[PDB]
Amino acid sequence: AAKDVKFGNDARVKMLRGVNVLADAVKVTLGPKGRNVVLDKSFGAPTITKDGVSVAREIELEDKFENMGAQMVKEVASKANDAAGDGTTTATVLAQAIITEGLKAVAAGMNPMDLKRGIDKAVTAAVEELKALSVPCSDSKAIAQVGTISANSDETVGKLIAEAMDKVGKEGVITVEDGTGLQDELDVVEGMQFDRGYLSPYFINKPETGAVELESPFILLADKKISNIREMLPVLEAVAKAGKPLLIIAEDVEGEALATLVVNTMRGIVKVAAVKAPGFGDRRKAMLQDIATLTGGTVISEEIGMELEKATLEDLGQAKRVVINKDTTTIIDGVGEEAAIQGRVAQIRQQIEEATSDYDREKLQERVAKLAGGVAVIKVGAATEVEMKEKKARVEDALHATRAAVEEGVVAGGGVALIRVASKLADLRGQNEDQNVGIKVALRAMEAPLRQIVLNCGEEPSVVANTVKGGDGNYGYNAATEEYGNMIDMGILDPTKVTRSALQYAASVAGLMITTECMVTDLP
Amino acid sequence: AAKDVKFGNDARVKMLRGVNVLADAVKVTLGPKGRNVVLDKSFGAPTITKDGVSVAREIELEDKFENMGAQMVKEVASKANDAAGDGTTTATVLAQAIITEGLKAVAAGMNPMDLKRGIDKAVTAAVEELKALSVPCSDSKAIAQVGTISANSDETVGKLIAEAMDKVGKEGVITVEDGTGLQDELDVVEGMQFDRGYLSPYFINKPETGAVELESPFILLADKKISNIREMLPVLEAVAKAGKPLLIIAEDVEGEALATLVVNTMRGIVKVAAVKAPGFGDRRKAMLQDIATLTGGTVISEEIGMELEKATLEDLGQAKRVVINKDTTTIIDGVGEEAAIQGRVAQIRQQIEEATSDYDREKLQERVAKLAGGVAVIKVGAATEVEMKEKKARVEDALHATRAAVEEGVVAGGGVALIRVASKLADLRGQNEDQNVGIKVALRAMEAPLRQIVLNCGEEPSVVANTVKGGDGNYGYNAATEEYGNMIDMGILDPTKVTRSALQYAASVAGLMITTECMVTDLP
Amino acid sequence: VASKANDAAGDGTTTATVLAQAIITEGLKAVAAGMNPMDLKRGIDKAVTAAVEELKALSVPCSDSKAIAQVGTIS
Amino acid sequence: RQIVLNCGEEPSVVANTVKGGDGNYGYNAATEEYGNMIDMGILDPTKVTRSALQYAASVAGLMITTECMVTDLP
Ligand SMILES: [Mg+2]
Repeated sequence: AAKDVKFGNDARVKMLRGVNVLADAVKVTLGPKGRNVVLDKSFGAPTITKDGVSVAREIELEDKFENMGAQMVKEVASKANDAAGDGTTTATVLAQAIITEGLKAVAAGMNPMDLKRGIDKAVTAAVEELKALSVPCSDSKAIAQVGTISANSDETVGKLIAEAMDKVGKEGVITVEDGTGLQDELDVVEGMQFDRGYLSPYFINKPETGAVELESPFILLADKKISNIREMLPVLEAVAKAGKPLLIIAEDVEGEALATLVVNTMRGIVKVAAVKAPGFGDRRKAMLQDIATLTGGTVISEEIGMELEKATLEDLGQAKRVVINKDTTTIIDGVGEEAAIQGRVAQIRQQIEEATSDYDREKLQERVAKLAGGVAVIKVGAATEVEMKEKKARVEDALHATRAAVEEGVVAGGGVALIRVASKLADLRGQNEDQNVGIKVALRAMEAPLRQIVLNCGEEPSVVANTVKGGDGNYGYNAATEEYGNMIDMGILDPTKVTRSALQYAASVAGLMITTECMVTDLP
Repeated sequence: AAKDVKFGNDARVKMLRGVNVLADAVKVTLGPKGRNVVLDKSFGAPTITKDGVSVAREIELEDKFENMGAQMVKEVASKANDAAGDGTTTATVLAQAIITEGLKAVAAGMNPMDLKRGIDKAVTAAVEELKALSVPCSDSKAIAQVGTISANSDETVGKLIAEAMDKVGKEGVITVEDGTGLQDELDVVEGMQFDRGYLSPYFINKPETGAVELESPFILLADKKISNIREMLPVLEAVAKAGKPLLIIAEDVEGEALATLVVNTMRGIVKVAAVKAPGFGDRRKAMLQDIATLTGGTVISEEIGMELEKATLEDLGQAKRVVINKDTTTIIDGVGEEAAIQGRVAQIRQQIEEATSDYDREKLQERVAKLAGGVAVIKVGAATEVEMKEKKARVEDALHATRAAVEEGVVAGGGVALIRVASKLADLRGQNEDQNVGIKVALRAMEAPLRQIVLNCGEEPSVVANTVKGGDGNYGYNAATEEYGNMIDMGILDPTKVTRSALQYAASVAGLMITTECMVTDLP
Repeated sequence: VASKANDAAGDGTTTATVLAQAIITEGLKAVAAGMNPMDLKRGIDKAVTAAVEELKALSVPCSDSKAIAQVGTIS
Repeated sequence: RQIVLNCGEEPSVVANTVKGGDGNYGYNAATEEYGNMIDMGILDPTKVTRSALQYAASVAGLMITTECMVTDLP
């Protein structure tokens, strides 16, 4: 495939437009008073939306290059959200702001390497400043606080989160299910969560969480790499007959059998999903054994001479629900009995006595944790189906912002925090007067979100911005009600994680681009 | 798929043309004196029609964008109809009226956010005003009144509706069947109706109601999610042999089995339809059981160990007719015996005594209602087949307007009611002089329909408009007979629901548009 | 405007321009709101005849050498 | 508002604080500080301030009452 190669300036100009199109389409939706974007949709009527993440997802441009620009900003703004629960649009908005001004600088004939340095300093410094502005959220009161605000003034959401954290801890694995009455319920139950994701996006059966949700599935617990679907066919037949879905948790599932199970749930013959096993090497086999104990399954270890050709249902583990992500598997209510589950904790307990190293310790206590610690399920109740799966949705929104608030606190939500931190470090210097521009570019980039919210509202940016800067702490402008005040008191807050992650992630891709010299791609 | 992105002004201009084309094709048919639109039809001779809903249906433009414009207005105007039984065209005609004027404003350099505010106030205000102009329709007299008017001066249609409501209540489920004599008949019969719709539009066998009509069908009452067509094949074989259609009322029917039954009624091998079960969670299983009792079917609950592989005809329920919509299922004359049906009411009756909550109460009485309350069937009689299925059509038209009148009353039909409410709130102000323009645009929009009817008739708008405005209450101009009078007395009325829905829905989409900043779509 | 400004006082031509660009912008915007432009004018004028009196009232004589130097300098 | 824009600060912030004062309070663009403009010796000759308003208005006025425009083919 012959390529089209672009250099230095051409490269960066293509890049820039690319990014502007992403940013102009996505940024107009930022406020509590964003504008609509109309997103055509093949058959039927277009979609009108104010949700940046929807707008983003659709942007792809004709000009490769331009496209590569826009795809790069998308990539990283999506990670911001990956790590924080939010900011995807903010990250994009800031990303433009740096790229634009930095990219002008390079083109004016200043030094890219220094502009990056400056920006990077300005970020480092403001991330600190954010830590300082940050108001902790630690007690049950504060937990319910950020939950209720994050779930839109609904006090009962705040409560339920507060209560869950209260039962399984601020770590504790907490999930949400569809509710069966009008009543909310909170139950702790045997289960577990581990940091492995689906092996193919095509397993997803609920694309709005971009996640897989299996009901009452059998669980295969194979300790080996699954390559051929041949090994599978006795188990997949017993499963298809019990009319239930199946989770594979093996070392891995590769090429053949993978692309097989994929096209097997594509046409919906047997719904299946597979994820790598937790951990690696020596502590893998122990950790797989744990999930066995949890779901009353049998581990199929090739190191004792058992093939998957010799496995009937009786071997498969079993749980009342399982939910997988991009990068998380969480098993809810495992049928494996307490006679066993406790007995295993008593085994692992003792392994901690015969620990002679510290790394061998935490690794055994993270295991005792996952296992005896449990998973807290919230059932969201409501009057009507619509209400319910809307409330359910907000419950997951808040749970997200709260887990976030716990870790790093909250700060002025309006754009405010970034406006603030930037007026604080407005002495900042570097050594090149090139790094100075770097720092300024970055600083003035940080106004972008506030200026944008205001703009969208149809008020004057410069004016609101200047008066937010005049103040201190979390004094800000609440675009929704047009009143200045203490943004936090007024219930307009972002987790610290999320404003930071936005900024860092914007800065990264902006540096990347200000230091790009070449761009390779396919021929038009 | 690379997109084509258009901003602010461009976007809006494209939208505007898009919406005009829809409106100018559609609006010439509005009056009792509309003009014809010719709608080409592939093989054979074209279609001449005066029916805005037909013209709309055909509108799709080449320029995406422009097309998006038209598609959005169609979307929303069709929901008006969805919620009221009429106004599809009016909603479009008002939609254009705001969009045109508000969109000129934005372009002139006034503030979108305020213009929307203004319009929305003017609407809010006139919706109230409408409630005031509204004359209730409550007693048997009034019911037959709006029925007869709505069925075109035919007093017998008014009667039959009046009589049905009179037997099963202004709520009670009332349907219409083809008549078998020259005589109309009214019968109440064991049956029921619940708020769930077809799972695929391809089930529709009578596209002019956009609805599915099955005759003497067996009913599968499965309590589970149906994924595989494997589970089905014994029951679909017994059903195909009895040469009768089949209704599935299971928790759901998914991907595989769904797209299967779909292509199974496409080539017409077995006519089938499936709809989700009523309600969710705990009260679902009870509610499914009720339909069982009603049709003497057996509920197949996986929670007792019964597969669909073990179900012969003897399990399927049975009713003399069933009709499904976009969003309604209604089961007419269930064979399930009165020994059982009454017994079930006596059971549920008692559950109300052992109610300790209010939500647990209404939920049990909505169940006693649906079941012992029954379904009232009108059979439309006539002399010839043509007459009959034309009369049958007007009977459903009136039934619609009546159900609607009941809920919110009737008002001056001629466009009048809007013309009136508008001349009432002609002081209205906002705060921006921008919002003022908003309110005016909106108000002056409200004349559109009257002006258009008059215009279609080939009389002078300005002049009839001015004289309708000079009057009060429901004095208006009856375009069909060119006489001013009391629109309601003269038999030219619109259910309150329908004039309001039309307005609100046109205002929504206009706001939406006046506040759209970006427009994404595929490349030409 | 710019030309006349200049035959009249040989200064302020940019301001003048700036003002007209401004009356016009705003005025046309109100013609699109559907005001009667002949009235827009009458108002603009009335506004102005008023503003001129106002100016003649703020004016204070410039008659020392210092002030004269300041107008020079600023010009 | 243009004086201020030409310095690359924000016209509506400057105009607002100027508007918030009295008599000859105004913004010294050169020194970027507020104060009394007479004392700072930032004097415009009245006859100019006045002619700029008069002439600008005189034509702008007519201009916004254009409804048709006649001219040559390109
Ligand atoms: Mg000068």
